[PDB]
Amino acid sequence: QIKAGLIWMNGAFVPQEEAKTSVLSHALHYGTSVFEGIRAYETAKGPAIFRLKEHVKRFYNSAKVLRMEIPFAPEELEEAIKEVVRRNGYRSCYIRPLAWMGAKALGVNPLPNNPAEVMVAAWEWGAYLGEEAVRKGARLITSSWARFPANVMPGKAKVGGNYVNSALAKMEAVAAGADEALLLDEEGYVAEGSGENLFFVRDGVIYALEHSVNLEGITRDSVIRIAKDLGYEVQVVRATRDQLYMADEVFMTGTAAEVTPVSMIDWRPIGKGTAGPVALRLREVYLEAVTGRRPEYEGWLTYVN
Amino acid sequence: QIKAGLIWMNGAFVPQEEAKTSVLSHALHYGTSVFEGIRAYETAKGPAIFRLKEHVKRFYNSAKVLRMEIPFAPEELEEAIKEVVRRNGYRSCYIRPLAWMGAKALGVNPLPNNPAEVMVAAWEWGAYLVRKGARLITSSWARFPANVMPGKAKVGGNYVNSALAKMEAVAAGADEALLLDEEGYVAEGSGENLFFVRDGVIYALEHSVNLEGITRDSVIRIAKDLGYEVQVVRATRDQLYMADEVFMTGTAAEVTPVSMIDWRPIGKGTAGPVALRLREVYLEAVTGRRPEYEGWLTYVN
Amino acid sequence: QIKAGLIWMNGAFVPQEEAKTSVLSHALHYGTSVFEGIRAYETAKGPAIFRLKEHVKRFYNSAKVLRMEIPFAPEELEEAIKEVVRRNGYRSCYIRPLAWMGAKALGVNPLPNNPAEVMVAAWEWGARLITSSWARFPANVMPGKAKVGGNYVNSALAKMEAVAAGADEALLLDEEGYVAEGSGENLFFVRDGVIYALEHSVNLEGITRDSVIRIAKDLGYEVQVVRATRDQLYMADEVFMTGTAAEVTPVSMIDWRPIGKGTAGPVALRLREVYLEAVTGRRPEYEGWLTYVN
Amino acid sequence: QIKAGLIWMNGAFVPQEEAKTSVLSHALHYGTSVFEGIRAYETAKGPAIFRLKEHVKRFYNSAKVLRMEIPFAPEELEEAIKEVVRRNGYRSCYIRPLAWMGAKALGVNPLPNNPAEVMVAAWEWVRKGARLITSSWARFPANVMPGKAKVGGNYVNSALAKMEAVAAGADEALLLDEEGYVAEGSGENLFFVRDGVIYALEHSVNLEGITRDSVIRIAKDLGYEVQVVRATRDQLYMADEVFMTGTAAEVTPVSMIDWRPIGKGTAGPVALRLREVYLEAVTGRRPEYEGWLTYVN
Amino acid sequence: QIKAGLIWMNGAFVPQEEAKTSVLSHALHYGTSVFEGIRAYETAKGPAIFRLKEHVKRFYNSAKVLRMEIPFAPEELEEAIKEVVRRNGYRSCYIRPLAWMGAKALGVNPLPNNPAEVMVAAWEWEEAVRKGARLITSSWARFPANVMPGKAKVGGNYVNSALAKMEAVAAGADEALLLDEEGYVAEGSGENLFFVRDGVIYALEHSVNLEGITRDSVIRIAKDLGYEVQVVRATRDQLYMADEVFMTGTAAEVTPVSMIDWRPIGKGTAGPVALRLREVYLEAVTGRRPEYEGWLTYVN
Amino acid sequence: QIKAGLIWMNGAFVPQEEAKTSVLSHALHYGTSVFEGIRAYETAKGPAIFRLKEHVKRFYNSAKVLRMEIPFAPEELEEAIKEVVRRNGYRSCYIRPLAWMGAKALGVNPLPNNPAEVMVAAWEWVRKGARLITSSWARFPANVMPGKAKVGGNYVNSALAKMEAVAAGADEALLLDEEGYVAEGSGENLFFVRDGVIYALEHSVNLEGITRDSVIRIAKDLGYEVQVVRATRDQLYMADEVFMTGTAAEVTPVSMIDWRPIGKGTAGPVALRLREVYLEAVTGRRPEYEGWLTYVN
Ligand SMILES: Cc1ncc(COP(=O)(O)O)c(CN)c1O
Ligand SMILES: Cc1ncc(COP(=O)(O)O)c(CN)c1O
Ligand SMILES: Cc1ncc(COP(=O)(O)O)c(CN)c1O
Ligand SMILES: Cc1ncc(COP(=O)(O)O)c(CN)c1O
Ligand SMILES: Cc1ncc(COP(=O)(O)O)c(CN)c1O
Ligand SMILES: Cc1ncc(COP(=O)(O)O)c(CN)c1O
Repeated sequence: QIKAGLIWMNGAFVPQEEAKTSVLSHALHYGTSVFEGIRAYETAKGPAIFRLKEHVKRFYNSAKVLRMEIPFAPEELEEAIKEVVRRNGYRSCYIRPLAWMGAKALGVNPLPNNPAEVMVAAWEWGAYLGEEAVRKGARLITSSWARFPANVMPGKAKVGGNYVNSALAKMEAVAAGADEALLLDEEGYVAEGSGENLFFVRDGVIYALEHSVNLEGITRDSVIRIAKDLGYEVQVVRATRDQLYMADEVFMTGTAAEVTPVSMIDWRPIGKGTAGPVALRLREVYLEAVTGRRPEYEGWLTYVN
Repeated sequence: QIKAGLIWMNGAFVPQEEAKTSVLSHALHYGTSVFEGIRAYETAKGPAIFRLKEHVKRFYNSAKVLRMEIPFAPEELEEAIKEVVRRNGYRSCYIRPLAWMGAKALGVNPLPNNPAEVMVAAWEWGAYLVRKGARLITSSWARFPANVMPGKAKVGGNYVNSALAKMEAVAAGADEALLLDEEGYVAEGSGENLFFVRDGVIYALEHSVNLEGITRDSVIRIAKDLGYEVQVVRATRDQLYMADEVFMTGTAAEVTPVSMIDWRPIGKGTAGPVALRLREVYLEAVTGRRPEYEGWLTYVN
Repeated sequence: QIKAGLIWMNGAFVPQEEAKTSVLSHALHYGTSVFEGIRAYETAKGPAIFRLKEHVKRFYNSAKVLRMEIPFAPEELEEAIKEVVRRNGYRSCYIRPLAWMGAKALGVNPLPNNPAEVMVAAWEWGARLITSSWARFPANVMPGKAKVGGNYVNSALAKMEAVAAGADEALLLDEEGYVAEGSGENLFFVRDGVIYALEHSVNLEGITRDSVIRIAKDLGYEVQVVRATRDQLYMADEVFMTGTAAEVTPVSMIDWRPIGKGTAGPVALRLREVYLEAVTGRRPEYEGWLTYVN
Repeated sequence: QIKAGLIWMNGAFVPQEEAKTSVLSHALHYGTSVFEGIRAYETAKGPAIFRLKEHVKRFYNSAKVLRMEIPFAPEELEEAIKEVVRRNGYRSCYIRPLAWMGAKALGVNPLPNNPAEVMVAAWEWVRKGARLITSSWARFPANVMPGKAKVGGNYVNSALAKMEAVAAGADEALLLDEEGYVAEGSGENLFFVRDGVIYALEHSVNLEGITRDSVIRIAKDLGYEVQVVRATRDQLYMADEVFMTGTAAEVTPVSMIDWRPIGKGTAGPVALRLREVYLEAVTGRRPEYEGWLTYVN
Repeated sequence: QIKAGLIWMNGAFVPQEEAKTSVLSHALHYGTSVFEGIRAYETAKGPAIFRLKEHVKRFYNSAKVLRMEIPFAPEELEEAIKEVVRRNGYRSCYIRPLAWMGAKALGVNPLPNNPAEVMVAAWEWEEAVRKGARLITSSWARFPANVMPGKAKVGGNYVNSALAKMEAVAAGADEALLLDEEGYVAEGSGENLFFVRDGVIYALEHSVNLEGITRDSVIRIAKDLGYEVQVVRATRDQLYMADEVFMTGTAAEVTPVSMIDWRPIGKGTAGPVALRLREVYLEAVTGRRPEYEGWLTYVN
Repeated sequence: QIKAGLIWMNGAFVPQEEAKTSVLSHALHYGTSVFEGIRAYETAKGPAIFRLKEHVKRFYNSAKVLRMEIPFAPEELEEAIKEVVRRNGYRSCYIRPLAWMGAKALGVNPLPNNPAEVMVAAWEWVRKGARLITSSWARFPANVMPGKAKVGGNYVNSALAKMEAVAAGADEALLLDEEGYVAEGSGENLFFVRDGVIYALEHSVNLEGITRDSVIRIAKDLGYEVQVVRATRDQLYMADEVFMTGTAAEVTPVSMIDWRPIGKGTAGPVALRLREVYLEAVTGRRPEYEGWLTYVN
C-alpha cells in the first residue's frame, strides 16, 4: 500500500481512506486524467519544492489538451501542494497532483463530465546517500513499443492514457533484465525513456534530444541550464540508437530519475561501461541546486516553511 | 449521473454509492484498465445478453495484453454479468465489466499491482427501439499504430485517442468521427467498425489497427446468410465517398447507416436499403425473434 | 497541336478555336479539375464506346471528392460524349471529358466558384519500366481514387523521370515502399500460372483492370488480389499494365531486370488480344460493355 | 468575377476578356502550372512591390521543379509585374504571375508542351485572432509533391484542407505532415511563442515563406530570440502565442486551434509587434527595410 | 567448426580446406551475396532433398534482384546439390548454396564484379516441440520493401536478422519476432508466421517477408486437411489472443510458439493444429505421403 | 584484379594471394562485417594518412553495433595501417581495414563466431560537376540497419542505388529516407549552398562523415556561415550550389540532379574553393590542420 496520509480532495484534505472515487469515473475507463510529478527536497531552510510553478503550468496545459476544466485557480493548487507537504510533515517527498474526469456519464466524449475532479497526494521519498548503483550506471534496452506519433496521443501532456505505452515498454525492459526502456518513435529515431528524457555526450559536447514526440522535461530544461552554466557546449539534435551506442556518455533526466547515468544500452557498453564524469557532475550540481546549496538556482525553489 | 444501482465489486454486489476505489489506483493515473461493452435486450422470454461468451473472452484477452491478472474465472464473471441484470431488474440495458490496476503502488510498471480489481455495472439503455443517417467527419487524430497502443484490446488508455476524435467530430457538427490510420487509410469510428456497399457487394474493412468488433462479426454472418457477397478490404476515404452506402457497427451503435462523410453525401444522401435491412435483421436477432441466431443469446431468466 | 475539332462546351459544340477559358480560372492555378479518359473502337457496327457508364459514373464521383458541382445530368454528358464522336466523324478515338473550377474567384477554397464548367473533346487514336523516386500520394494527401487534375503533377514528375532514364513508363511505389501503380496504369503480375492483380491501395480503381480481371476469370485463370513489392515483380513470370490508353501492355523489364523470358509473355498477350476482341464487339459475352454511337 | 483589368499575356497586355487559353491546356488537366503571390502597398512615394526579387526568383525555381521552360528573362517578368500595377492604376493590390503548360499535347509528360505560356494579372486589395482547426488532410511528403514550389497541383491539398476548416467553422486549416507533426496552414507558415522565445517551424514539407523570412529578420532586429524547430499540435496548444505568415495573411495572430484557446485567447503582444513592424516596412516607413521595396513610380 | 567436408567450388568439388575466397571479395565488404537453405531427409528410398526446384529457382531469383550473374545453368547447380549429399555420404543434412561477388574490384557497384562465384556446401543435421518456442518482439523492424529486397535471400539482408536474433536470445527467448516499420507483424529472424483462431488458420501476408517454401507447403497441407486458410495482415495483439501461433522455415520445419513477450499463447503449450501440420509435414519430407512425393528429389 | 600487394592478416602481413578466408565465413553469407575507408596523400614530407584516429575510432564503433569483438587494440590496428602503406611503398593510396565474422558456425546469430577476423589492405589511388539522380531505394530507417556504422550488409542498399543511378546515366545516386527527405549519396554526405550560406544536412539516417566534418570546420574557418538542416529534393533543385563529401569523393561539386541544373549548371565557386582548401589541408599545406595528418615516415 501507499503511505500518503492526508490527501487534498477537491478543496479539502481528508484521510487517505476517504480519498476514493466512483468506479464509474470516466478516467478509470478511458484514461481521461492528467497528472504531475513533483519533488520536494530537504534543505537547511526546510523542505523545498522544485520548480513548482513550472509543474503547475504543465498540469493546466495538459488539461487544456483534453479540453478538461480544472475548477481551481493555479494559485489554489499551488497552496494545496505546499499544504500536502506541511500537513503530513514531509521533508523529502514525491507529490502527485491528479485531475480526472468523473462519473457523470460514460460516453467516450469527456466534455459532459466537466469539470474535472482534482486531488493532491504525496508520499515520502528515500534519499540516496550511496553511490554504487549510480556509478555502475543504468542499463537500458530499446523497446518494441514505439512512442506515439504526435497525432495519435498528446505526448507533450501527462495524460493518463498516454502511460499505457510507457507501462508496456517498462514491463518489457524489466522482463528483459534492464533497468529502463528506451523507446524509439515510429520512424525509428530515439524518443525517450518510459518516463525520462535522454542526453548523450560525444567529444566534449552535450547533446540533448529534440522534443519530437516526447514530454518537454523540466529536469531536461534544468540540466541544460546547469550544463551551459558550467561551460559545456549543448546542442539539441535528433538521434539514432547507434549514435547513443558510440557516445562517450549517455544519461537520462526526470523528476524521479533526477540525472541518471546510462552505462549500457542493448547489452552494448556506453563509453567506459560505467557512469562517466559529465553525467556524474551534472547530477552532483543538480542535487546541490534542488537542496538549496546553489544561490544561483534558488529561484527554482519554493520553501514550504 | 448514472443509474447503475447494485454493482458487482470483486465478488459481491454493493450499492452504487459504495462502488468506489482509491484515487491512488494505478489505472486512474496511467490508463491501466480493461473493459467491455455488452448489451442485453428485452425479448419475449425476458432479457437476453448478446454474445456474452465472446465479450467475456475479449475481456480476458485484453487483460493478457497488459499482463493483467483477473482473479476470477470467466465463468464467475459470466455469472456476475447475468446477476447484475437480474438483481437490478433490468430489461434492455448496457453492461460494463471493468478490471483495473489498484493502489498498491504508482510506479508506471503495473505488474506489482496485480491482481487487478474487478467490477461489473449495468444501467438501462435502449429503452426505446436512423433513416436520415449519421454524419461523419474524418478526424485529425489517427488511430494508433499496432506497436504504439494495443488496438485489439479495450484498454482504458486507448480511449484517449477515441475521446479526442469524438470531441473533434462533435465540435465540427458531426455525429461521429472517422479515424484514419497513420498511413492515411480508413481505420474505424471512435467506437465503431466501418463497412461500405458498392455495386451490390458489401465491404467490411480489414482489422488493421481496429478492434475486432463483435457487431462487425455478427453483421458479416447476417449479410452472408441473406445472400450478400461480402469482401474484406482496406479502404480509403474516397472509396467511402463514392460508395452506394456506408454504415457503422458497434455494441452501442448497433448497425448505423452513414449518409454523409466530410459534408459529401453518400449515395442517395440518406440511409440505404442494405444497411437498413442488415440493421433490421440484427435487431430481430438480438431481440430473440430469429431462431437461427438464438445461439448468440443468453437468457438471464 | 491537338486535332480535336468540334468541342462540347457547357451544353453546346463550338469550334476548337473557341473552346477557351479565362487564365484566371481556379483550376489553372490550383489543379481543381476532374477528367476522364474514354475510348471508342471501330466495330463491324460502327464506333463503340467502351464502358461509357462506368467512366461517367467515375467522372461525377471525382467531382464529389472536390465538392465540385457538375451542372449537367449524367445522361446529358453521355449524350455529349456520343455526339463528340459522331459530329467529328470519328471511329477509333480518345474522349476527354473535363470539369474545372472557373474564374469567379481565386481564393484557394473552390466552393465559391461552383458550379464547375464542363467540356468534352475527342481526337482520333514489352514495355520497359523503371521504379520512380516519386511516391504515389498517401490516401490522406491527394484523392487517388479520383482523376483530379492536381493529382497528375505526381504522375507527370514520375513519367518525366522514367522517360529521362530511358524507360517507357514509371512504376511508382507508395510511401511505405510497396508497388502502387504506373503513372497512368494499374499493375498485374503472373507467377506459376496464377494472375495477381494489385489491391487498390492508393491507386485509381481502373476500369481496364476490372475488365481484365473479368476476362481472365472467364478464360479460366485463377486471379488473386494482393499487395506487392518490387522484387515480387522482378521474380514474376510476367508483369503487365492496364489502362484505357495502355489497354493491356506487357512489361518485359523493370529496373533493367528482365521479367521472366525478358519479352512479352503468353498470359499478357492473350489477355490483351481477348480484350481487343471484346472492345471491338467480337465477343457477345461482353456486348454489355459497349455503347454503339450509330 | 475578378476585376483584373489589363493582363500581361506572353509579352503584351490585353483586356481581361481576351486573357484566355485553350481548355486543352495541359495545366487545366494535370495541374502543371506555377504561380506567385505578390503584393504592392501604398507608400508616401507611391506603390511599392514587396520583395519582388525573391518572388520572381521563386517563380523560376518552381518552374525548374517541373522542368518547365519560361520563355522570358526574369528582368522581363519584373518589368511586366511593375507594368500591371501602373497600367491599371493600382496602388494597393495583389499580383498573380502564372506560367502554365499549354495545349500542344495531352500526354501526362509536360516536356513536349514547352515552353510554358505566361501571364501576369493583378487586382485591388486582427486582435480577435484567427481560429484554426487541424486538417484531416496531411501535407504532402517531400517525395510526393514538390512542397518548396508553388505548383498548381499542390493546391488541391490546400483546397481540400481549406474547405474542411471553413465547413467546420474555422478561418483556416492547420495541416500536419504524414508523421503527425505540424506542417503549415493551407497557405501560411506557422510560428509560436513560449516564454519570450519565438519558434519558427522548420521548412519540412512547407513552402519557404518570404513573409516568414521577413518576420524572422524583424523579430531578431527587435531583440527576440528565434529558434527554428519541429512542432507538435500540443506544443501549439500550450504556447503563449501562435501566429501565421503569408503574403496575403501578412502576420495573422492565431487565438484558437481546435477550439482550444491559445494563451489568453486573443491576439498576443509579440505577434502584434511583428505585424506592426511588418506593415511599417511594406509601406515604406522603415528605412532599414527599404531594400525590400521596389517602387513602381 | 563446421564439418562440411567436400565443397563444390565453381564447377568442382574440393576439400573444405581449399574452399576459400579473397578477403577483397565484394560480398565480404558489401553483403553482395545470395544463398539458399535446403534440407535432405532420410527416407525408405534413401536421402530425399525437399523442394529442390523451388529452392534453386529462388536462388536464381535472388541473384536477379542484385543483377548478379550466376555462370551456371540451374540444372548444373541442381546436380551439384545432389552430389554434395552423395559425395559426403550424407543422409539427413542441411545444404547451403552460395553465390557471391568476387574480388575484381571494390567499388560499391557490383556489376564490374560479374559473374558471381558459386559454391555449395552441406553438413549433417519431442518435449521441446510440445513445450513450444518462446518469442520476443524485436526493437529492430524488418526492412521496408524499398530499403532491402525482402523477397530475396541477399546476404546483407541478414544483418537485420542477426541484430534481431541476438536481441531475442539476450532477452532469454528462442527467437525474435520482427514487426514492419508500420508496426504490423512481419516474420521471425528466419521464419514465417501463422496463427490459429476459432478453427481458422491465418497465414501472414507476404508483406516485406521472404516467401517461405515451408510456409507454402504448410498452407497446401492445411487445405488438404480441410482447414480454412486466410491470408491476412496481423498485429502483435492478434497473436497474443490467438488459440495458436507457429513458425515455418526450412530449419524450423513447423515450430509451435507457446509464448510471445512473456504472454502465453492459448494453453501455453504447443496446440493441436500446429502439431498436426508438423506431423504431416514430417511425413511428407520423409517420403511417407504419396500425394506429396512430387516435392521430393531422391539422391539415389 | 586489385593490386593490393602485402595485406595485414590478423597480426601479420602476407602476399595478396594468401589473404583468403573460408567461403563458410559468417560475413560472406550474412553481411556481418565492418570496414573503413581511409586515404593517404603524398606531401612534401612523404605519405600522410588523413584523420587516422577518427577512422579507427569509427571502425571499433561499427564493430560494437554488431557486438563484434576485434581481437586487437586500436593502437595495433593503427600501426598495421601505417605499415600497409610503408611495406607496399605507397604514396597516395586508399586503405581498407575490414573485420568480419568467420566460419565457426552459420547460425544467423554472429556471437558464437567471435572474435572477428581482421585484415588491412591498401592500393594506389569535378569542374563540370557530378550528375545525380534521386534513387527509388530509400536509405534504411535507423531501426532497420545501423546507418551510423559501416556494416557490410548496409551496402546492399548503397549498391542497389549506385547501380540504378549509373544505369540511368548519372554519376551517383541521391537517396531519400523513407519519409521522403534527402538522406545521402550511396557513399557520400550532401551539402547545398543558398544565398551565401552553406547548408550541411543533419545526420538523420546517414553516416557521420569525417569528410563532412572536415569540410564544415574548413568552411567556418574560411568565414562561411554554416547551418545544419533537414532538406528536401526541391531545396537542392533551387540551391545555388550542391556538393558531396566523402573519403573517396573528397569534395565533389554537383552540377545537376534529376536532369535539373543546379545554379549555373556547372561547379560553383563555393564547392570549388572548399575542394581546393581541403586538398591543401590533406597534403600538409595548411598548418592549422596538421593535427589531422599522420605521417608514415
Ligand atoms: C513520458 C515522460 N517523459 C519525460 C519525463 C521527465 O519529465 P520531468 O523532467 O518534467 O519530470 C516524464 C516524467 N517522469 C515522463 O512522464
Ligand atoms: C474502438 C472500438 N472499435 C469498435 C468497437 C465495436 O466493437 P463491438 O462490435 O465488439 O462492440 C468498439 C466498441 N464500441 C470500440 O471501442
Ligand atoms: C493514375 C491512373 N491509374 C490508372 C489508370 C487506369 O484506369 P482505367 O483503366 O480506368 O483507364 C489511369 C488512367 N490512365 C490513371 O490516370
Ligand atoms: C503553401 C503555402 N505556404 C506558405 C505560403 C506563404 O508564403 P509567402 O510568405 O512567400 O507568401 C504560401 C502563400 N500563400 C503558400 O501557398
Ligand atoms: C528471412 C527468412 N524468412 C523466412 C524464411 C523461411 O523460408 P523457407 O520456408 O523457404 O526456408 C527464411 C529461411 N530460413 C528466412 O531467411
Ligand atoms: C554510406 C556512406 N556515407 C557517407 C560516407 C562518407 O564518409 P567519410 O567522409 O567518413 O568517408 C561514406 C564513405 N564513402 C559512406 O559509406
